[PDB]
Amino acid sequence: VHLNKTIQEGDNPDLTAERLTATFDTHAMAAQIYGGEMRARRRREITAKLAEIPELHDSMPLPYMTREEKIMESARKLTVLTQRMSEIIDPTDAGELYHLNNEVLGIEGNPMALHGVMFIPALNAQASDEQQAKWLIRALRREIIGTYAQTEMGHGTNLQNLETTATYDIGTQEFVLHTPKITALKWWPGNLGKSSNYAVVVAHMYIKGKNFGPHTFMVPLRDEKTHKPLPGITIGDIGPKMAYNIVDNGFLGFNNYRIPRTNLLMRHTKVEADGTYIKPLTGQAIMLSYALNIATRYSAVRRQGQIDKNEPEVKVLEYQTQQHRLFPFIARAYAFQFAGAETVKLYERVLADLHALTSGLKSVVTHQTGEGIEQARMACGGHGYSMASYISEIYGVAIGGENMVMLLQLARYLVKSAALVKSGKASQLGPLVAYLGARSEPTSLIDRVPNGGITEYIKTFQHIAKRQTLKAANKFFGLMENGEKREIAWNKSSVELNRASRLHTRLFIVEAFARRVNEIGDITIKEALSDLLHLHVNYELLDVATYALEDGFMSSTQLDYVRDQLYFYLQKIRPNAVSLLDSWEFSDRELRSVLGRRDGHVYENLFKWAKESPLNKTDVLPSVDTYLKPMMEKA
Amino acid sequence: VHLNKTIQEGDNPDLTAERLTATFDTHAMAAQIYGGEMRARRRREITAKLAEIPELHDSMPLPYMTREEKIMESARKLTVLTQRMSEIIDPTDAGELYHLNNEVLGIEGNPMALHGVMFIPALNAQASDEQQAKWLIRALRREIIGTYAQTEMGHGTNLQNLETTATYDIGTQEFVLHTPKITALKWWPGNLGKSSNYAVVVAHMYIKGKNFGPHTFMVPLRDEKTHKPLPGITIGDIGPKMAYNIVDNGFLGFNNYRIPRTNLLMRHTKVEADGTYIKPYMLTGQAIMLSYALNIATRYSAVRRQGQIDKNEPEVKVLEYQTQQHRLFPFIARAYAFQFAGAETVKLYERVLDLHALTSGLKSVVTHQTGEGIEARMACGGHGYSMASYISEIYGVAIGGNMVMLLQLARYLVKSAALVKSGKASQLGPLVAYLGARSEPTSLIDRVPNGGITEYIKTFQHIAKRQTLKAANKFFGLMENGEKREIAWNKSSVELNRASRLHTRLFIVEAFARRVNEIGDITIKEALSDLLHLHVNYELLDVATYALEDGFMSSTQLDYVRDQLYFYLQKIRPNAVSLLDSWEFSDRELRSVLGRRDGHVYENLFKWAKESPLNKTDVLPSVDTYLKPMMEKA
Repeated sequence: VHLNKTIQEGDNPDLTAERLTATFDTHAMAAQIYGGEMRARRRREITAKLAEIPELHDSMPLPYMTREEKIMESARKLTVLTQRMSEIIDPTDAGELYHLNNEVLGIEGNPMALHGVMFIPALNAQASDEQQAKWLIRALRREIIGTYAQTEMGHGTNLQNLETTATYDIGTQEFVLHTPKITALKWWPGNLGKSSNYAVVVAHMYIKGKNFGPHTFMVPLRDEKTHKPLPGITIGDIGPKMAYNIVDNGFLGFNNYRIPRTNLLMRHTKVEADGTYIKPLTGQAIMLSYALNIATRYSAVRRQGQIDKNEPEVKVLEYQTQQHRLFPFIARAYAFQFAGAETVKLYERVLADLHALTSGLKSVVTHQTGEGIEQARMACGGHGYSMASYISEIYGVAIGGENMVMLLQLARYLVKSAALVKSGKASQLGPLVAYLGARSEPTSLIDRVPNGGITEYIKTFQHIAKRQTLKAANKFFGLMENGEKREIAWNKSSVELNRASRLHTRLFIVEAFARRVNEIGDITIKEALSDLLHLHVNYELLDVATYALEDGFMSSTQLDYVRDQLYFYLQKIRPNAVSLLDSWEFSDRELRSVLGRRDGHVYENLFKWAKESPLNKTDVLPSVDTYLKPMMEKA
Repeated sequence: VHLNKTIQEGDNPDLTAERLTATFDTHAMAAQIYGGEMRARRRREITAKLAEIPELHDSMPLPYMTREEKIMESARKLTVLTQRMSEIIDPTDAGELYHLNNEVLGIEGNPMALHGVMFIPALNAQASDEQQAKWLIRALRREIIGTYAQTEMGHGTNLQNLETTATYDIGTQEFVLHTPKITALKWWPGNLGKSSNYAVVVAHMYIKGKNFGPHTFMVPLRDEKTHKPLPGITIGDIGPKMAYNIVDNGFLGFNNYRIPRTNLLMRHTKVEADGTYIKPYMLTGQAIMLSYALNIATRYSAVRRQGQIDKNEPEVKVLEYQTQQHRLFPFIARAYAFQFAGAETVKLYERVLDLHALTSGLKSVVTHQTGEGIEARMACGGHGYSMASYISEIYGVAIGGNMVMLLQLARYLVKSAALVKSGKASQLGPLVAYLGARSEPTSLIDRVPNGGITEYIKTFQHIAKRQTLKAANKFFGLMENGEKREIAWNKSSVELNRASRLHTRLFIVEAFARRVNEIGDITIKEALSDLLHLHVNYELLDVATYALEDGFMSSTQLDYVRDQLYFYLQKIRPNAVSLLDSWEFSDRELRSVLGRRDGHVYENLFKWAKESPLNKTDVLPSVDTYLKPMMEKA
């Protein structure tokens, strides 16, 4: 074999040529990406097993199908999965199931997408043991289909402004659920419109006329035998969407709908019969990597334009302009995967610092993932506009809460941390925010000090994130000191405050990437990721250059160094670029892209894909027989 | 009644309140946008007339329809259009037909989209008068449906690398068209797959074994009676796309397909029976898509209330948030700037009778900034992801309209930088003359009493010049150290593109300032002057790195610019809804539930959902056939 384990005899020699330059073993890089040699190998075994089970394959290319056909197909495969699941995976292993669903069900949704993501997690977290024995077991056995119903037509963000009520009826020991207005409809819960017969529903709890705030309730929605809506239930699909259309997102209204007292999920809150109240990230990286596999493979097989005018047309991968719009996002995909690994690691270490950072992570990773997937679509040229590239759907699913409240939630925490610093309490800062109390050197030491690592870049990101954090907080503080109301001072500062939250979040991502590289023992893997890391810190630093230049922390000369390093590591990454994406080991059945075919035979299969698409069932479209040709004949 | 002419009784009072603060007349602003009182009024008259002709309305919401249903519906409206067109518009007026097509056919395409855009102009440019009498009249009368087929599966840009051949058979006085390999297939011409029966085809012409380069041919594709592909023609649809799916983009291959000698379009080149060879806008379109999306998002922000600022007051319109204004109002400014930039380009178009390089940069820059601005979708929150916003379709269509255009400007700017370095600065064309000027030591923004927008222009000129000369000197320096020319260029190409983008953005700023200086109507001039001030501060902050790098701008001056940006956001707010209303898009054109003119979003979003196709029955076939059985069995 070769270091690149994806090469096969007969592949497109232009794509194979890009694979032969690998300096590392892609099986070993796969183990790095997925957290161990066994986790990576199990993916390959699962994929190989599915190749023997054609009943689990797409019956035709998904872009050919109407929405109605996609949902039927998704339900078809889902029932086969529940039946054969054990022959392929350990069904207790999240990760094996995540991979299995990606191969079989894809990214556009399925009727039980929310059942596992939110319904069962809510039952674990909020239902009592006695309640779990009754509902969680049925959910795990797939006897019922559930979702989580929180957001409302008129309110997405703040649980405190929801309108759905659950009023405790002491006489009958029941909760009466009610949707008082149109804007109070539950609206957007996935798989709520048509598929689910149960939901965990969030509603404001009233007892004796006092509002106890949002609580969660197990709610039957449809009859278990006929699947029709139960009396007092208004339920349905909210209509087609920009992507993710196999999920039947729904609306839900209650007309004084009664459920037992014990349908209140009571692990942590109790309401007695008398009414007494007692209160004692990886997905984004995979999507980005889907898109970059497609665009970078296609860039290896697509020849267009000349560099040297006496030499043949070059692969578009040859152009600095193409490398610049692809390779920095390969870096981000690895960077996101490694940051996700650390947040899980940090969450375990917990027995606020982390709920704040996570809010920023979701916002920044989703935005930066969307930016990169779009660059990948554009890197594909005219062909990228086809559903044969599949990137437009990859983009739409990846981009689909609201990001401004996630960033301003981190902003509140950074402002509280800036207040500690100003008042002499820097020693009280948490570890993820301690850099806010540290002292800066006069300038950045990039290209001024021998290092051979990254720490001068990390210290430079720490400086600009601290500077923007303190500047924005002092803007907020200053306006209040001049008499502005608190909340207006916050609003008048909010754009500057979000900039700080993003720089802090980006700083974390760089540090987790650097941390991972240092821990790696395999020298060929560590050098490959170190090249990626050096591209990342130079691209990201050039991206936020204004903050570095504003106070003279960086000079024009140092910024010119950063640009030269950027262009240098583009060239350094190139021989490894296809192999870095092959290491994620996505089969064609998972990737679902003609342009990103594993073997690089794009044109021949693009022609088949076109010839077999629905408008070519007949040579004369009905639009031509009914209209158009009558129109021409008449003239 | 009111300065804002879009207000009607019964509208959502939350939206009406935003229109009542208008400081200018939206009809007069409309005239500014579309180039005159008559042109704007005709738009409204065409709209009112179309309101009385239901045969020209969408039979149901377009997002409800499968692809096949969209094409049928568009074909229906198309036949009705050919009949009644003259009672609505002047068919000779490009503008009136453009507005008419947007109202009736929309943005997702139609079966004859390229018939007028490419087919007829190609005949105008290339077919002889004898040929025009036989083909151009038939096309104008719509007896045939045509397109223009140039790009190939393996080649989009360079005409010189096409593979399709047209071989002159002297014995038969015929050209033989041939597609030698899969990559030579014509691929992407709109309406080529199913609708057209003719196309003007680009091919390399071979006579007695010499290649004379690319030429154009009239080519029958389908029998005019049966419509079936003629012998030797492989033709069909290339498949579904991310958007624009009413257009049937096609592939086309030739298997030794013979066409007469006189099917070669011979206005300027002739090939005799002997074989003897005898040799001699989209900017407005992007601004409209950008305005579509901004109309929807800013309307939605006036009716969407969410969260509190002052905690003793009700939930505020999200339009209240600095964050929401910041992601909307700079893109209102860009839409006007793009429209004024297009208007100037045509003025320069019609002044030669330079330009071709600048146009290449504009197409690239405007298209990218428009996609950025449309992705308005995020400002709509969760609801913006539904097709009831319609913004995802506005995005996908706009974005299908870049590196090859920018490097074409790059070549022009490096050539201009070479003039500066070699002592020929006085020979620079006027659009590039600033490259040979001298800079003041620093920016004079906030440093001169008044000064105003010209101090911003002088700053944009400095950063565009600095980056142009720097990127050219990187290119020149690499050659002076021995690099081959084409490798030195590639190693410089990202820096060169940065230069082309700054130059193009400088042009847009200047055409905007030009328009504002020219306006006499004081309320219209002051409104657009506020937008222009928003524009230049937002755009300057966006490229601040270049301004700070040589110390041309100071940190203190950059804090001045930030204060101006936040000041003009708040200053623009009372006019924001009216500035977008001034584009005067009807609901029938706009096609957005969230951006309804009346602002009654929630009631109409609920109806829109309840009437969508998955709600025809309470229990989906996926639940009867599968879902149920799987659950019962468990």
